[PDB]
Amino acid sequence: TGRPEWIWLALGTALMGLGTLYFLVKGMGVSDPDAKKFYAITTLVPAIAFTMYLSMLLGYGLTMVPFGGEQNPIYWARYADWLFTTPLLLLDLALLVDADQGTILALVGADGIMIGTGLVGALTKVYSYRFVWWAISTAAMLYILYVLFFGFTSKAESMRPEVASTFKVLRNVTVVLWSAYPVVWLIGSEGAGIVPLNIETLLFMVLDVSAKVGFGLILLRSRAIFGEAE
Amino acid sequence: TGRPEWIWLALGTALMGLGTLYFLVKGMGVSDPDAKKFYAITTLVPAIAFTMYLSMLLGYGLTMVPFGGEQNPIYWARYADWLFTTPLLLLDLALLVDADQGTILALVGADGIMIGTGLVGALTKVYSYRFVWWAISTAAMLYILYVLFFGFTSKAESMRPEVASTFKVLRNVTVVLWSAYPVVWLIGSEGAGIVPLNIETLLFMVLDVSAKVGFGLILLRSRAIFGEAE
Amino acid sequence: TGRPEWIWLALGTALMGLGTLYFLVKGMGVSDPDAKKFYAITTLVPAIAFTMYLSMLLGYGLTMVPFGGEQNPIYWARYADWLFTTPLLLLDLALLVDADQGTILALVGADGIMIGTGLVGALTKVYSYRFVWWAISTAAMLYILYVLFFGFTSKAESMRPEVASTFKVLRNVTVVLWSAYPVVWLIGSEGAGIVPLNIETLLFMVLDVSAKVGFGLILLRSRAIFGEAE
Ligand SMILES: CC(C)CCC[C@@H](C)CCC[C@@H](C)CCC[C@@H](C)CCO[C@@H](CO)COCC[C@@H](C)CCC[C@H](C)CCC[C@@H](C)CCCC(C)C
Ligand SMILES: CC(C)CCC[C@@H](C)CCC[C@@H](C)CCC[C@@H](C)CCO[C@@H](CO)COCC[C@@H](C)CCC[C@H](C)CCC[C@@H](C)CCCC(C)C
Ligand SMILES: CC(C)CCC[C@@H](C)CCC[C@@H](C)CCC[C@@H](C)CCO[C@@H](CO)COCC[C@@H](C)CCC[C@H](C)CCC[C@@H](C)CCCC(C)C
Ligand SMILES: CC(C)CCC[C@@H](C)CCC[C@H](C)CCC[C@@H](C)CCO[C@@H](CO)COCC[C@H](C)CCC[C@@H](C)CCC[C@@H](C)CCCC(C)C
Ligand SMILES: CC(C)CCC[C@@H](C)CCC[C@H](C)CCC[C@@H](C)CCO[C@@H](CO)COCC[C@H](C)CCC[C@@H](C)CCC[C@@H](C)CCCC(C)C
Ligand SMILES: CC(C)CCC[C@@H](C)CCC[C@H](C)CCC[C@@H](C)CCO[C@@H](CO)COCC[C@H](C)CCC[C@@H](C)CCC[C@@H](C)CCCC(C)C
Ligand SMILES: *C/C=C(C)/C=C/C=C(C)/C=C/C1=C(C)CCCC1(C)C
Ligand SMILES: *C/C=C(C)/C=C/C=C(C)/C=C/C1=C(C)CCCC1(C)C
Ligand SMILES: *C/C=C(C)/C=C/C=C(C)/C=C/C1=C(C)CCCC1(C)C
Repeated sequence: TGRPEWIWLALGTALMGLGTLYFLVKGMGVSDPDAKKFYAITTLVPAIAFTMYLSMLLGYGLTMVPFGGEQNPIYWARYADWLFTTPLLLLDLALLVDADQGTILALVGADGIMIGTGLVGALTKVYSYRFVWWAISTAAMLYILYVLFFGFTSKAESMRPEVASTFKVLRNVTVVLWSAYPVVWLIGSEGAGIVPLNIETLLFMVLDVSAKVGFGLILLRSRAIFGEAE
Repeated sequence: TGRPEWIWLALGTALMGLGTLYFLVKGMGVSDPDAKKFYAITTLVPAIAFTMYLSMLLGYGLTMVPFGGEQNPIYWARYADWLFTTPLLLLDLALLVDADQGTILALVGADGIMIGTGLVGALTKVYSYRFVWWAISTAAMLYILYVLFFGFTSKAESMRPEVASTFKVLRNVTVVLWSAYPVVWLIGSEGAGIVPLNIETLLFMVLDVSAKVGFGLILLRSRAIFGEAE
Repeated sequence: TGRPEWIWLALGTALMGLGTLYFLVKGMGVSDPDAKKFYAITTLVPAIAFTMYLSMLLGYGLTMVPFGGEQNPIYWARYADWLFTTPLLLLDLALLVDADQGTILALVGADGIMIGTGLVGALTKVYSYRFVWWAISTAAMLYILYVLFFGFTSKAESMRPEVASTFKVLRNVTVVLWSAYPVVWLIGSEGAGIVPLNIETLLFMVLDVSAKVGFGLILLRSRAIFGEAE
């Protein structure tokens, strides 16, 4: 309770934990192989986030980085979360549209570059260089957003309407929520330091629960996750 | 030789190295694609363990963690081993039964959570919180054990008898040996400290060689690893 | 500019960045799923290397390792690069020949052992033991080279001539360039220290740009990356 942001770390831990349990229960019983892949992906995402929220809450996932002459509290565990959960979210989208394997590779690899350069920026001790990593990471994010909108152009032919509809909704959820993360980091504790860590943590908690549990609720309620069967 | 547990680290290095060489030789010549996947998986497992045993033996894979007011010797290299070798062992089981891809994802991701939360527990400086990570990791292990027993329920129909027989044996080997690891950690150097590090290292060496080389000997001697062919 | 090797780190950053941009543009428009996988793999390789070259240039990817009684500058970011880019290069080769999945596993796992034991050697504080890790890593490299020459022996039957021709060329490029890396490390800053870090950095920059951008130019100009189509 000693860090003011504890309350949002606690709330994020609880909501990710409850979302995980909900999705775990919800997928109990499903047999359809296509649906099993979406439940597995979609349940792992908040499970991983639960563990990394808890590590921040307990202090394990926090480190001090000197930059600006100051000792700056940097929650590194966010990058260990996102390293796994953001490619998993992209895989859910990619599987929905039956993406080609080359496209999945491009997406997962650009996402790794996005998170790994964000982690390097988050831990860089020369203040000005932190924003160079932010820019490179943002370029990788823009590439991902580009592929999500313009990289499935051969798939439209042979896409079930309900898959098309659930994919468009989740793609729009993804583009809006993910695009807010570079802005929060830029103005927050890792970047310019104009928004305090307390509020930054709240913002990422709202984004994360929305991008993982809210995304997952929309996907897992959809018929698009089942193969078409008589 | 300065740490009493060196002898078990040396013995573990040698047995993993010899098991690797044996499996490498044994799979020389196999053409069958199914069998090649099992030899590859099963040979990599003790090869990786050989390197991490050697890193503990040479001291690289040891760190001191303050907790309990004391400086506690924690062999972190075990988690770098298990991060790769325990999903590989699960993949051998999963391939045997032709598991659905969603099930393999669930298994590999729960296993990553199990090892990563065990690593966080192993390095946590607040003593009481180490057991919170142990509990979460144990929950993930129990999920894996649950899936190995109740998650292949559509596969029984179309399973060759020899695959069914080798899978049941290896599944039983896996459930018994893996379940001992949380107990050893709980009573050993990472947990309550009731069993000294010397004996703990012996116990994990016996478990590891059994779970990797003993498992691999049973699998690789089986006809279940070959596709059925005239 | 304070470290004499900065100029090769700068040149390597620029050439990897320009190679990435070139391959990104070059693959704009390709529809063929086979070709998309090769463009994705082959574009990610210099993109990742660009980020790790930049991290060395900016100092983030450098650490000091005590060994020999001295504080030795070790660029660890090379291992974070190679951890991802060397399996990706192997995947390009493997996909060219339609390798069996067991063979791809063997290659990617031996490559992980090669890079992870090279990283352990690079950070080991007992000088003599650094060469033990070098030897183990070299054994893994020799295994990979062995598989590239003798592990596709069932694939020769059903291999298009242009795939066979591009694969032989890239395989020869790979064996020659990769084999130089253990020699550079052995005589350079990480090993015996007979070649200064400045020259070592130049050597790895020439190898890396050749093994990534030069390799990629040969592959991506080939018809072998397209499925055979009327
Ligand atoms: C899915 C859910 C039930 C998760 C609920 C949210 C939760 C994890 C975080 C909320 C913290 C909350 C209790 C706030 C008040 C603090 C308080 C207790 C007293 C203050 O008092 C103080 C004074 O400084 C702090 O106490 C010590 C530390 C604790 C407060 C933190 C404990 C860790 C957690 C509560 C989480 C435990 C994880 C488990 C789910 C493990 C089981 C795994 C498995 C079976 C799948
Ligand atoms: C597959 C096998 C042959 C492995 C055999 C077991 C072994 C790796 C560990 C046993 C240690 C043992 C010799 C005990 C006595 C110590 C002693 C030498 C003297 C004591 O004297 C002392 C005094 O404190 C310590 O010596 C210095 C360190 C060494 C003892 C340790 C050296 C490392 C290893 C012996 C392993 C080397 C790895 C290789 C396989 C590399 C090749 C890779 C490739 C070709 C695939
Ligand atoms: C693809 C290319 C355009 C890459 C070009 C090469 C380059 C990255 C490295 C060359 C350094 C060079 C300018 C040498 C002179 C130094 C100098 C400026 C003055 C010396 O003056 C000094 C005194 O000590 C140092 O300056 C401070 C640091 C900088 C010199 C380094 C800045 C980082 C880089 C220049 C790279 C930026 C990365 C971007 C591509 C981000 C955008 C991502 C996205 C849109 C895809
Ligand atoms: C968020 C992101 C930036 C992260 C992206 C990925 C990331 C984790 C990068 C990792 C690269 C690298 C380790 C960097 C080190 C930095 C540093 C300063 C020191 C680190 O930290 C230290 C300091 O004490 C220890 O590291 C050395 C040991 C290793 C970390 C573990 C060794 C592993 C092996 C030798 C075993 C072989 C593994 C394989 C077989 C894997 C293949 C799987 C297969 C079987 C299919
Ligand atoms: C046992 C477990 C807990 C481990 C589970 C996974 C694990 C390794 C978690 C890693 C997350 C994270 C790095 C945590 C950092 C903690 C910390 C305090 C600081 C670390 O350690 C430090 C301290 O000096 C350095 O880290 C920063 C640099 C990075 C480690 C490496 C950067 C990688 C990239 C920028 C390149 C892009 C990579 C991708 C392209 C990968 C995608 C593959 C593709 C091409 C298909
Ligand atoms: C170049 C090579 C040697 C590297 C090869 C791989 C490598 C990165 C090895 C990593 C092992 C290990 C982390 C070693 C730690 C060393 C040390 C001294 C301390 C480190 O560094 C520290 C010091 O502060 C922090 O580490 C602990 C936290 C973790 C690093 C991150 C935890 C991750 C999780 C708990 C979440 C679960 C992840 C999974 C779900 C992944 C599965 C994917 C799925 C969903 C499909
Ligand atoms: C589950 C959490 C999700 C969906 C997180 C998304 C994170 C991002 C899109 C992060 C992007 C970043 C940048 C583009 C620039 C650097 C800072 C980051 C890593 C916050
Ligand atoms: C090759 C080595 C094998 C099979 C290792 C298995 C390791 C485990 C099943 C570890 C489990 C753990 C817990 C469930 C709780 C926390 C402590 C661990 C990581 C030892
Ligand atoms: C893109 C960069 C490439 C192709 C790098 C290749 C790196 C190697 C083949 C590294 C090999 C090493 C050894 C065999 C011994 C230990 C030192 C290393 C890691 C340099």
